Amino acid sequence: CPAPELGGPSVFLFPPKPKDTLMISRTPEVTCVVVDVSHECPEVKFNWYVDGVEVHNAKTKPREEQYNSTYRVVSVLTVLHQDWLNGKEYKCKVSNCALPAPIEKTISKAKGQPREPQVYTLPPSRDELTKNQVSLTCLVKGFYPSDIAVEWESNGQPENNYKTTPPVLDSDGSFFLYSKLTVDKSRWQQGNVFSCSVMHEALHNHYTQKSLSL
Amino acid sequence: PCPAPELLGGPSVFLFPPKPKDTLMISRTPEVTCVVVDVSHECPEVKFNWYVDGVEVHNAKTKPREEQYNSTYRVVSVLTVLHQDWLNGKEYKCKVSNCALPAPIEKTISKAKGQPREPQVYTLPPSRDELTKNQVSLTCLVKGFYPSDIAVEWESNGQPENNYKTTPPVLDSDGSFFLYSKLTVDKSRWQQGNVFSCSVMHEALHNHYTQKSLSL
Ligand SMILES: *[C@@H]1O[C@H](CO[C@@H]2O[C@@H](C)[C@@H](O)[C@@H](O)[C@@H]2O)[C@@H](O[C@@H]2O[C@H](CO)[C@@H](O[C@@H]3O[C@H](CO[C@H]4O[C@H](CO)[C@@H](O)[C@H](O)[C@@H]4O[C@@H]4O[C@H](CO)[C@@H](O[C@@H]5O[C@H](CO)[C@H](O)[C@H](O)[C@H]5O)[C@H](O)[C@H]4NC(C)=O)[C@@H](O)[C@H](O[C@H]4O[C@H](CO)[C@@H](O)[C@H](O)[C@@H]4O[C@@H]4O[C@H](CO)[C@@H](O)[C@H](O)[C@H]4NC(C)=O)[C@@H]3O)[C@H](O)[C@H]2NC(C)=O)[C@H](O)[C@H]1NC(C)=O
Ligand SMILES: *[C@@H]1O[C@H](CO[C@@H]2O[C@@H](C)[C@@H](O)[C@@H](O)[C@@H]2O)[C@@H](O[C@@H]2O[C@H](CO)[C@@H](O[C@@H]3O[C@H](CO[C@H]4O[C@H](CO)[C@@H](O)[C@H](O)[C@@H]4O[C@@H]4O[C@H](CO)[C@@H](O[C@@H]5O[C@H](CO)[C@H](O)[C@H](O)[C@H]5O)[C@H](O)[C@H]4NC(C)=O)[C@@H](O)[C@H](O[C@H]4O[C@H](CO)[C@@H](O)[C@H](O)[C@@H]4O[C@@H]4O[C@H](CO)[C@@H](O)[C@H](O)[C@H]4NC(C)=O)[C@@H]3O)[C@H](O)[C@H]2NC(C)=O)[C@H](O)[C@H]1NC(C)=O
Repeated sequence: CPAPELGGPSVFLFPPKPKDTLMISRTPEVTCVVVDVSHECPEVKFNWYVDGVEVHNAKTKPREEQYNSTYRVVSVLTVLHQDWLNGKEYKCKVSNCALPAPIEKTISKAKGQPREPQVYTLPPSRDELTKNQVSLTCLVKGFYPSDIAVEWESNGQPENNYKTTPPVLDSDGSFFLYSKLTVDKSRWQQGNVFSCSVMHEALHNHYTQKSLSL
Repeated sequence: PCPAPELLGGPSVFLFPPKPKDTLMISRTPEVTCVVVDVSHECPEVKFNWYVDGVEVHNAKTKPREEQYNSTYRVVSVLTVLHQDWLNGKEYKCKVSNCALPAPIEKTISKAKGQPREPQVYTLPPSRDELTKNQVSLTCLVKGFYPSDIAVEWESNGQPENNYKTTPPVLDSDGSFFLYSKLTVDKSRWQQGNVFSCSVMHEALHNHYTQKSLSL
């Protein structure tokens, strides 16, 4: 597919996954994505800075050919958990020949007092017990920033059949969301215990669990 | 299919659907709004053609171009649509012509395709643990609806209760959508026993409207 352009290409910069910054064990990554990379000029150069200090541990993924006859070059910067949580600024400077001037883009965590999420499990409506599957609701509210991970389990095994809304801005400038775990109605009435797990900066050990059962 | 060639020196087109509530209530007026921005001073003249299922229509209302502070014009055309045409999945095409374009820009919009699915509406009282706080969360779960166009509201004694927030529709595993709406009320107003109603407006409901009540 022919679709050339000229500045040159666009840069997009993405933060780490909430979960990855909140557990020491995980590897949080800031990601600099370059699109609209031409063929006459498909080599890409990356500079990375942490609070204006250059760092060199960036890894560049191999080019991936796009439907519209452009290239997509991605550079991945592993970050220190506490750096990201302490609000350090990450700069991705992109040099390509189609750019007279380097493109600089900067991201950091949302600013301001972290706020503890309140976690409340809600059993199915009596009206839903007619169906063969029921809705186990986890309300998470009062949290800031919006960065959060929600998970579900029973007998310390991950429940797979859940969906979680994105965070929504509340009137107080806090965030809330809802996570819906869908189970066979029998499992509910049989009285199996279900856990809603929430990971967030403003929790002790960055973790809480509210249990739910008949 | 490959996309039509775009250019920066030329204008841009944005085409906006009716509001969900506007198509579901015969008393309201649903509209499709075609907005052209970045119209150059040197080519200010804008031509709109409108098509319903590729059949040109003539009843659209076009407003005088109005200058922005960045020294480009923004031009708007409004097509009133018949409620039953939108809900019967008709395709609304805006065609925009300008000397700064190699060819006219075409944009299309319609209700998302597929068999409508009735929303199930379930009210959930505040958690035991939330009763220690001064304000409590009245929860309205709406699941199994298609398409994602829906309106949700709250009320008590037939008076709108406005201290609520509603999640976007979320794609569910069965290809249907769900959302939650959170109404926030003083714990007092819940404990005295006042009655709160969660209202859902959707295509696949009888008369496009249901209500599920909630109280102590
Ligand atoms: C040529 O084609 C390519 C691609 O074509 C594609 O394939 C074909 C078949 C089609 O299907 C086509 O539609 C496809 O896209 C075109 O490339 C695109 O270029 C545009 C820019 O023009 C990019 O648009 C931006 O998208 C941003 C979000 O992108 C993510 O989400 C989408 C899904 O919706 C994905 O497609 C992307 O890949 C991104 O996905 C994310 O990628 C991250 C990096 O890996 C992931 O995070 C990482 O995840 C990994 C593992 O997954 C690790 O955990 C890492 O730790 C972690 O970092 C992330 O999970 C993943 N997320 C998701 C959601 O999946 C938008 O942010 C951005 O919006 C801004 O900019 C727009 C203007 O350009 C503007 O209109 C918007 O309003 C918004 O503007 C901003 O608004 C904010 C306020 O919110 C302001 O603060 C900002 O200042 C403001 N910015 C600006 C600039 O004004 C863009 O919309 C598009 O993503 C990109 N696609 C890809 C794949 O790269 C190319 O354009 C074509 N060329 C031409 C000329 O046509
Ligand atoms: C010069 O200025 C002009 C004008 O700006 C103004 O003046 C300047 C000086 C400033 O003061 C500025 O603050 C002023 O606003 C600039 O014009 C802008 O151009 C940009 C594009 O460059 C437009 O950006 C798009 O915005 C869309 C959202 O638009 C609405 O929402 C914003 C607020 O978020 C409003 O400000 C807009 O006015 C729009 O508002 C809507 O208006 C509708 C029409 O009236 C309303 O609907 C109707 O409402 C009535 C009642 O009111 C009835 O209900 C009718 O029934 C109903 O139809 C509606 O209420 C209202 N909405 C809201 C929420 O208020 C974005 O949608 C759009 O995004 C798409 O495209 C991007 C790429 O361009 C992409 O990144 C996005 O992801 C998204 O991509 C699309 O995704 C969709 C699905 O999501 C797909 O269909 C497509 O595949 C895909 N498209 C593409 C192209 O790939 C853009 O971000 C901006 O709207 C516009 N402003 C205005 C006011 O017109 C101009 O840029 C300046 N020029 C220069 C060079 O600087």
